[PDB]
Amino acid sequence: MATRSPGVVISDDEPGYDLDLFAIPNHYAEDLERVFIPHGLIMDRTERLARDVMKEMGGHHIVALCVLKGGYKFFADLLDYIKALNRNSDRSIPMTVDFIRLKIKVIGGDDLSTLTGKNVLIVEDIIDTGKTMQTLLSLVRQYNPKMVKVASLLVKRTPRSVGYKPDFVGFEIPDKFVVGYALDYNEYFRDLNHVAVISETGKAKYKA
Amino acid sequence: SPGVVISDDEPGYDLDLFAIPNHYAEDLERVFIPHGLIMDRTERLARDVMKEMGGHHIVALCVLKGGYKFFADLLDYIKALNRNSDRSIPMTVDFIRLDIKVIGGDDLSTLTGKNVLIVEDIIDTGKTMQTLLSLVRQYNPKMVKVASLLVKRTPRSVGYKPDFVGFEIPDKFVVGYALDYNEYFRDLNHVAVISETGKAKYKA
Amino acid sequence: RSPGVVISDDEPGYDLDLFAIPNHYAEDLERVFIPHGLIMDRTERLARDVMKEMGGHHIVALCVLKGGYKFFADLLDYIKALNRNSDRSIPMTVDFIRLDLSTLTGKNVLIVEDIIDTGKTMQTLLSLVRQYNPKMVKVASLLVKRTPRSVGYKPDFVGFEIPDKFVVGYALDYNEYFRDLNHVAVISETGKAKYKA
Amino acid sequence: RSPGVVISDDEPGYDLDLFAIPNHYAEDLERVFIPHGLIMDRTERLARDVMKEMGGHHIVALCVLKGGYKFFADLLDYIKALNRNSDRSIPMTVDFIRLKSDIKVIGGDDLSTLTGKNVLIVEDIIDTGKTMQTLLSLVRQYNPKMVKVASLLVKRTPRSVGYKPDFVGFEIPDKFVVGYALDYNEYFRDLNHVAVISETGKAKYKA
Ligand SMILES: Nc1nc2c(ncn2[C@@H]2CN(C(=O)CCP(=O)(O)O)C[C@H]2OC[C@H](O)P(=O)(O)O)c(=O)[nH]1
Ligand SMILES: Nc1nc2c(ncn2[C@@H]2CN(C(=O)CCP(=O)(O)O)C[C@H]2OC[C@H](O)P(=O)(O)O)c(=O)[nH]1
Ligand SMILES: Nc1nc2c(ncn2[C@@H]2CN(C(=O)CCP(=O)(O)O)C[C@H]2OC[C@H](O)P(=O)(O)O)c(=O)[nH]1
Ligand SMILES: Nc1nc2c(ncn2[C@@H]2CN(C(=O)CCP(=O)(O)O)C[C@H]2OC[C@H](O)P(=O)(O)O)c(=O)[nH]1
Ligand SMILES: [Mg+2]
Ligand SMILES: [Mg+2]
Ligand SMILES: [Mg+2]
Ligand SMILES: [Mg+2]
Ligand SMILES: [Mg+2]
Ligand SMILES: [Mg+2]
Ligand SMILES: [Mg+2]
Ligand SMILES: [Mg+2]
Repeated sequence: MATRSPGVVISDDEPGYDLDLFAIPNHYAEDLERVFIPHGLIMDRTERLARDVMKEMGGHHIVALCVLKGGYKFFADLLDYIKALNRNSDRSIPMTVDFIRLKIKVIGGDDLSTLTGKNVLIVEDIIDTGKTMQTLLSLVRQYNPKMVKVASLLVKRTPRSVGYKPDFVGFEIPDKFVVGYALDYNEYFRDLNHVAVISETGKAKYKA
Repeated sequence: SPGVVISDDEPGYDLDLFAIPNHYAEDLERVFIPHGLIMDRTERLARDVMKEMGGHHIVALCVLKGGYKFFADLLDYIKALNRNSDRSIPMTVDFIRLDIKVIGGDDLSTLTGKNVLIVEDIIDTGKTMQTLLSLVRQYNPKMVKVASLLVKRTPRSVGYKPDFVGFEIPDKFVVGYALDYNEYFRDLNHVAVISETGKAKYKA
Repeated sequence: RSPGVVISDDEPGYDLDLFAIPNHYAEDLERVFIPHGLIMDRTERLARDVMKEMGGHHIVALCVLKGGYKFFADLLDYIKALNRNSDRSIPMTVDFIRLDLSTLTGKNVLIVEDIIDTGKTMQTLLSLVRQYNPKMVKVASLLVKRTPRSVGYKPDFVGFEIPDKFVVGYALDYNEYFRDLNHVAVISETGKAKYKA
Repeated sequence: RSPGVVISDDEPGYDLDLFAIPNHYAEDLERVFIPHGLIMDRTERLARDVMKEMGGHHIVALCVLKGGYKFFADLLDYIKALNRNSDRSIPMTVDFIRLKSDIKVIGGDDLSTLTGKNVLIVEDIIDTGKTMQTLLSLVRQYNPKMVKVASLLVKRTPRSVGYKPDFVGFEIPDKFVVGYALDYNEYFRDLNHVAVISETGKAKYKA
């Protein structure tokens, strides 16, 4: 089946789910408004992305690059599904991993010369304006990878977007601020499996 | 009304967004309830069940065949609670096929004095569970409760509602997650709607 | 053929305190014998062996209740995972039997059991199934005991070959208890007396 | 007080042919040493131990990259499962650091963020224990409320300076192991089991 896709499209008027339908951390009981993307649905979509990734990139050594901090959950789960494929199939390919954090200035990570001649998969939590990815791609290409692709859990529909589109997309979401599944608000809500929308009292509670 | 409400106009998801068995590729129309969503809802139901029933030995009764997946997953989440909490209760299990006649379980004297949890895939008219409940009460359980993954909004309902509900769904035929169409589609993780060519292929 | 993961007669098992155990069985178990996760790892490999050997024709998976139900559910979950992530897939239907089967005729029948001890139950079961004209019959058993009481029957797929010891857990019961336990374990003296029939 | 699951010096591990293994590592591994699922079962219990000791106050969970990233993700998943199914839970924030040779810390938030917090350092393996002593000495300059260390693996080795972590998955022989994000020259991180490398594998992937 097809490997390029705009992702699961979540509409502008998506109501999400009452928190009382799900198991939610107690300490965030009053801080969230709605569950927006259930953890399980993220897992289902990520399973299919892993297959799409192996189809496009499985022909040569893959370097999977995790963009910290918010990419870490998507990265771990995506790679677990890729590993499941590679131990149950006829063919497989080695995969190495690295981690970078952005200040854009690139923090941590291996020497980027280790990307040379490899199939590089950049893994991100969200594309909003896309400026971060564009600057990051422009960097990585200078090391002459055999290919560079971007997997992003979330892509926002926003008038501030520039036209950048990643190669693999989990969900295309409206222009709302979401948290959970490692996406934070002032470092909070990373310890939440679902993607959710913050309540005004949660926004006020954890404001810097 | 107390479960996850899926509306009549729910469009579901394109098959191409998910991992789908090849042999059902032409036979399904849409994914209706993704497997992971069933899991998330089932996690919360497990907790609801322990809260109401965990005071006394539980006998969990799986209604075959369609009940088997929900049953195994619900009980896994209940086990996960019980091995990570301060207190828990023994649970024993039995399996039946469907006085209403009950095929293949233990003597129903095993229910006497127990907290009995009946586990179904779906409630539609509600007659099956009404009839099964009428029989079960005669064995004097301590309590009897029903958990159903799905409940249909149907005008043919006799007004029976279960105690625990995963999803309230439209009056549409669904398959997947052990729900079949002529024994097919049980080997599918998601709840889905069958395509026209799918109906024709597997028609009995 | 694979004989399964061989568990030695002297296998010490694991201290219960190193694992998550349901509180209601804390005094009733002696040791963890096969951790639940190891069961999953082995079952994942068996699912692949099953699909390589049987995946050419429609499969009917037949669960032997009650004890086979956890192994059955997990094994079929791993086979479904294979079937939705490969080019090669085959329809599977399911049925249950407790110790009509028109569900079996002309299909590749996979019988799923918790444990083979003497093998007499399985030989009797196999004799019945053959009468429904299946295309193929194979048997997957989570556990096979090493025992001189055996009549020589060996399943096609085996998870673990274990000593002649009474085990519980992962749907293996003692007077219907311990089915609600993820690990395979050995029962304590307290447990044997408490749940004795 | 638990020394962890003790894996003895003579334990033979498991035939590779009994598990699902990526084919690109088929000749490169000798035996499966600790099956992925056993790691999961042990990690579940650790998460409960951690919540019992640390759950009274906001936890900052510190991942020591790269090798600790799998243990870290899984351990936090089990802690999240406790927190969404209990009445009692506490927030957790996270941070990631890399250590580079003594050692300096790379990446990370300002260590001031650790002041007054319950700090949980998550590591893949303790061998001599010098790395953890170093990281602890740094962390302790910022006066955390408490600091604890969870390590998946601890080696039995004469070279130990005597440091013992607070939570331990497995106590293993002095053998070089790979898998579950532990590497040999960056390979084998993409393997779910912990395994011992073959002589072939050592020669194939040698720097
Ligand atoms: N929790 C949340 N975070 C969001 C959201 N939209 C954007 N963002 C991002 C906020 N960001 C960060 O906090 C970066 C550091 P972190 O990964 O958490 O350690 C980056 C924003 O992501 C988009 C890219 O910057 P760009 O595409 O270049 O515009 C959102 O709806 N929820
Ligand atoms: N796959 C599907 N099955 C459905 C559907 N609605 C009803 N049913 C059920 C058809 N049924 C069976 O096939 C029973 C045997 P099985 O569980 O498959 O081994 C029973 C129906 O469930 C509802 C009860 O009968 P009742 O509440 O008394 O009306 C549906 O939308 N999809
Ligand atoms: N919990 C345990 N059960 C065991 C054990 N060894 C045998 N058995 C079996 C006892 N059995 C049952 O309880 C059958 C009913 P159930 O599946 O629990 O609904 C059958 C025994 O399995 C072996 C076959 O009989 P056979 O190969 O013909 O000798 C054991 O070490 N632990
Ligand atoms: N794959 C493996 N790695 C090992 C093993 N014993 C040690 N080590 C470690 C080698 N190390 C690294 O490769 C650090 C970089 P990374 O986390 O992989 O990005 C550090 C060693 O861990 C122990 C500490 O150094 P210390 O307690 O201070 O002696 C082993 O049996 N297998
Ligand atoms: Mg990001
Ligand atoms: Mg952020
Ligand atoms: Mg039913
Ligand atoms: Mg049916
Ligand atoms: Mg049996
Ligand atoms: Mg029995
Ligand atoms: Mg380390
Ligand atoms: Mg290393």
